[PDB]
Amino acid sequence: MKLSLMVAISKNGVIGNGPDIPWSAKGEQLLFKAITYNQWLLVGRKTFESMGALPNRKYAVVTRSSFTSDNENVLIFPSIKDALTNLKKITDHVIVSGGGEIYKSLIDQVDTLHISTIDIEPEGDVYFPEIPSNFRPVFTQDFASNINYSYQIWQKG
Amino acid sequence: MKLSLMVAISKNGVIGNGPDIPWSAKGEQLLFKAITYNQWLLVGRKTFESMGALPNRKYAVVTRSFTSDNENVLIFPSIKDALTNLKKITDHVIVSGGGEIYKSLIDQVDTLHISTIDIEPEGDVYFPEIPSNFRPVFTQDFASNINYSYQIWQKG
Ligand SMILES: NC(=O)c1ccc[n+]([C@@H]2O[C@H](COP(=O)([O-])OP(=O)(O)OC[C@H]3O[C@@H](n4cnc5c(N)ncnc54)[C@H](OP(=O)(O)O)[C@@H]3O)[C@@H](O)[C@H]2O)c1
Ligand SMILES: NC(=O)c1ccc[n+]([C@@H]2O[C@H](COP(=O)([O-])OP(=O)(O)OC[C@H]3O[C@@H](n4cnc5c(N)ncnc54)[C@H](OP(=O)(O)O)[C@@H]3O)[C@@H](O)[C@H]2O)c1
Ligand SMILES: CCc1nc(N)nc(N)c1C#C[C@H](C)c1cc(-c2ccc(C(N)=O)cc2)ccc1Cl
Ligand SMILES: CCc1nc(N)nc(N)c1C#C[C@H](C)c1cc(-c2ccc(C(N)=O)cc2)ccc1Cl
Ligand SMILES: [Ca+2]
Repeated sequence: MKLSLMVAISKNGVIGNGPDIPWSAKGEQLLFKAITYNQWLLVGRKTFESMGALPNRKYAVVTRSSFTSDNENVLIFPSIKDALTNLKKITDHVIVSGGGEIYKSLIDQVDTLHISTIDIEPEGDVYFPEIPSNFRPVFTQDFASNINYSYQIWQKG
Repeated sequence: MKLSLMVAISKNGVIGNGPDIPWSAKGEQLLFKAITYNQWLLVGRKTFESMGALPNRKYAVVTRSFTSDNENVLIFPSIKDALTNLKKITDHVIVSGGGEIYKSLIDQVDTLHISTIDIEPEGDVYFPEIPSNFRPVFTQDFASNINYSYQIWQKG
């Protein structure tokens, strides 16, 4: 099973401010929608609650509490180990989709990074982890918008 | 200025049937929307007539005849003139079809965005051979009503 990771990181490293993404870069959300269409997303419970079960995605959510959801496209796991064990029986690809805790847990395990660098320095208290030295960018594209952003794909090895 | 190219190719090589793309692969259009957002698109006149001036894109349309009063659409008399003028205002253009424009520009583009669509349709518009100096650098498969696979190639 392949693990991808997709995130939008502002220029000071902030990805979140409490429950919010502290910016709106019009058009960048299209990248996220396109890459996650009909994919399995691995998300922390906090991010899952902020995003909801958007249509045409499948969600593996990790929680330490009794969190539940009766949506048939949502599977809830009590650990990341259990999530990954179960996911590899049912899919060949999972996209790690946040938030800070889940990114920090799994950054050393993922194969492909989708990073949109957002041209803003917002307030916030959630940051992206350091990127292991063995990742290299293989694709870059710049976008002008209300907040500019640059989309880069990194490959491991 | 860098040139990209974006296309969806069916399993038997068809990209069009007259003025239409002969499939509807739910989800694949999201890739096209995402990569072209606020970009300059170079398109042939026939493709521009089939797609129209969709919001949040800028169009360089080539014709030997045809006009548009849309402020986001530029009409050029040649691909050469389109490229000469685009380099004055942007560092990136996306070649977005159709068959004639792909054939004329494939040897000049730096990055390919190719979605392979799992259907074998009828049609009469095709895509050129990928030049041998291109290498795939990213691939992802999608299951949908018609499956599709997305691949980015870089010129080396
Ligand atoms: N691209 C972006 O910019 C982007 C992408 C995603 C989200 N975000 C932001 O990131 C923030 C949320 O990130 P976050 O770090 O605070 O929380 P998070 O990673 O989304 O979720 C944290 C929660 O997941 C559960 N969890 C974490 N590790 C676990 C483990 N090993 N086993 C079992 N459960 C585990 C716990 O849920 P329980 O509390 O239920 O036990 C934890 O409280 C938001 O601001 C959000 O907007 C930004
Ligand atoms: N991803 C996909 O599957 C995809 C993407 C886009 C398009 N398509 C398909 O491709 C088909 C259209 O392709 P096509 O080859 O027939 O037409 P096209 O490439 O879209 O346009 C051809 C016309 O562009 C003008 N032109 C071509 N070369 C020129 C040059 N060097 N200088 C000035 N003008 C030039 C001419 O316009 P005038 O006749 O006005 O002189 C020509 O008739 C449609 O089926 C469309 O659906 C498929
Ligand atoms: C577009 C932001 C982004 N960009 C990149 N590059 N990577 C990422 N991981 C994310 C993200 C995220 C979290 C998961 C999220 C997403 C959403 C959400 C809701 C609706 C839409 C839509 N199009 O309607 C889009 C996104 C809401 C809250 C959160 Cl917390
Ligand atoms: C999505 C298909 C695709 N995929 C990839 N990978 N590459 C490509 N170049 C294309 C294409 C195309 C031509 C240019 C086109 C596009 C459209 C059109 C109109 C509206 C929307 C929308 N807003 O949903 C989307 C597409 C209509 C006719 C044509 Cl002839
Ligand atoms: Ca020409």
